[PDB]
Amino acid sequence: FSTPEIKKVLNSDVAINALLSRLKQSLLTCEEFMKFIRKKYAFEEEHVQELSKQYKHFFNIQNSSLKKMIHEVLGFDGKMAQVKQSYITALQKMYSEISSLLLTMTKLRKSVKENSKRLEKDVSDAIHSAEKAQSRYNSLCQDWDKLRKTKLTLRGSKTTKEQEEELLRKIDNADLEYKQKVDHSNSLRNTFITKERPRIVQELKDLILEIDTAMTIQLQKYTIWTENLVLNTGVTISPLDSTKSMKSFAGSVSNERDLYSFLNKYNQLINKNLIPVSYKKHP
Amino acid sequence: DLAHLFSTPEIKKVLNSDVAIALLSRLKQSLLTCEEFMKFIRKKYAFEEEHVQELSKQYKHFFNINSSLKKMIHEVLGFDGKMAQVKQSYITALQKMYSEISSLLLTMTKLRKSVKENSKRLEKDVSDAIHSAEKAQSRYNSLCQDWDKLRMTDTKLTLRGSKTTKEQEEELLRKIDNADLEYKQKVDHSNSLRNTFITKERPRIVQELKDLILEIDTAMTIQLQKYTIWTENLVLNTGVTISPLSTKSMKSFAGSVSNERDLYSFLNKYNSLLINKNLIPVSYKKHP
Ligand SMILES: O=P(O)(O)O[C@H]1[C@H](OP(=O)(O)O)[C@@H](OP(=O)(O)O)[C@H](OP(=O)(O)O)[C@@H](OP(=O)(O)O)[C@H]1OP(=O)(O)O
Ligand SMILES: O=P(O)(O)O[C@H]1[C@H](OP(=O)(O)O)[C@@H](OP(=O)(O)O)[C@H](OP(=O)(O)O)[C@@H](OP(=O)(O)O)[C@H]1OP(=O)(O)O
Repeated sequence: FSTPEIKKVLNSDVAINALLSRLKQSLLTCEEFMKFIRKKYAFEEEHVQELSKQYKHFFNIQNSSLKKMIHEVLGFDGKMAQVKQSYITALQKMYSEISSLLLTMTKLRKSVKENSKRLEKDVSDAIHSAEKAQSRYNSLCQDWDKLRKTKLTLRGSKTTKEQEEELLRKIDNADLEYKQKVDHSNSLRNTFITKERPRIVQELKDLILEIDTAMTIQLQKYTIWTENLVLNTGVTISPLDSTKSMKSFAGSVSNERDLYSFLNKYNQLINKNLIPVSYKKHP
Repeated sequence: DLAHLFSTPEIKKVLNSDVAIALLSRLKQSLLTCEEFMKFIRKKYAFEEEHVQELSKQYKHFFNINSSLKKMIHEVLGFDGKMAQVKQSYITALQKMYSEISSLLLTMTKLRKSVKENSKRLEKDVSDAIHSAEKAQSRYNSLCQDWDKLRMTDTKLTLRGSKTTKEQEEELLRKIDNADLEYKQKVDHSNSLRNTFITKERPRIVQELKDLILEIDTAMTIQLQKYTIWTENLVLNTGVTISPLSTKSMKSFAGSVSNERDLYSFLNKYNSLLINKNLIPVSYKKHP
């Protein structure tokens, strides 16, 4: 946390590009997680839908124990589905949230990067202009230096004198623009290095940490949602109140009693021919 | 208490008319219960199969790869994988159950067919005997009618030899005696067959049908319980999958993340170093 090393590296040039790249990576993690969650909640939603639909067929009709018990365990199926529905709802909510996040953060990063590029460019090209002017100045001065040696004469005439004077004026002007452009460039540069740069990298750091922490929280949420789902279905099938368990329903059937019911019911008939033949004569 | 089927209404019900042999229908109903259940669990393991497939396929389809997060997400997706595995096991169990119930249904159907046909056949035999008796009766009564109509005639007719009323009388008397013996015989035959059917065979048939019904239904109930334990196993196993009996749980992964530390690593890692040629400052130095 703000070590001499970290503070040392944060002061260099590559920093501003580096943590931009980092932030980009973070954005990518976000988008990735979005996609995953979407696919997940999609097919899970599918699962729920069929789960809920399918059990409502079969034995849905309203007189026997077994059929009833089956009806009930299919009911359990339904309950499970409702739980999972709650879960997918949670997932959807999450997705929307992290989407909004990603949007905001991408936009923000774009802005910061633009600003950075602009400022840095301004400084750099200012320096460029300065060093150009420098080159000019040094060139003219180099010629004037070339003036002053294995040479002949020359007292010269009005022409050479005029050339000298003119060149001196030229060098004077070039010198002034040189100096002022240098001071300008250095001013801008130092203003950038001392104030703007650390502010930008500060902002980018803050952003990265923000989005990272948010997403990690989101991951933890996904986790607790999942284990919530699993646990609750787990306690849905086996509520710890045994009378509500699935095995509880499946346990109580008694077919013999239902058969006795069938027959004893049939008691409360049918001739079917097979009436015997009687023998009697008539003399 | 057992011997509920040994009660008065029950015994008189089964010992009653063909209404007993109701049991065929009931066995049919149980068979339809079987088939319906099959249909259901078929649909079930179908869409569960779909779910599992998509689970595994989708889980494996993303990261596959350096910060903490990437790792952690990779892990929780791994957990998704484990879940897919256990649910696959569950599906396998379901399919097995399907096969078993199917075989059961087959057996029971074949048996029902056989028994029913047998019953029908024996009943038919009885009915045929009765019919024969009725025929003999008709013949006898007819010939008696002929006699009683004949003795209203006062004269001789020529046929075999020739004449007469008296001889015709005696002849017809002989005929009717024969027809009468036939009658009595076939009556006794009929009634004997009937009694033997009612007292011996029919009970055995009823017994068999009842036994079959209880067999299939009990079997299907234990099957239901099997399905229940299968589901319990599934959910319990996914449960213990995502939270093992450890430091390698899901909450453990999701909980433990670097963020600040590995960012410090990321920065301190940059330490030769790229310095910008565009931002080299410029100095002003004059010239003599
Ligand atoms: O077209 P490319 O050669 O593949 O380069 C692009 C481009 O970067 P440059 O402008 O420096 O060439 C994008 O910049 P923009 O068009 O959006 O202004 C930049 O996007 P970011 O500035 O938002 O980072 C993107 O990077 P990324 O793929 O992380 O989005 C990067 O692609 P490369 O990193 O593969 O070079
Ligand atoms: O009890 P099952 O062994 O399954 O046989 C029944 C029975 O036929 P049988 O009396 O010849 O044994 C039905 O007859 P009823 O009880 O209605 O008098 C008949 O119904 P239909 O006479 O109306 O055709 C039905 O046939 P289906 O399933 O087409 O309705 C047929 O079942 P099977 O064709 O499977 O033998």
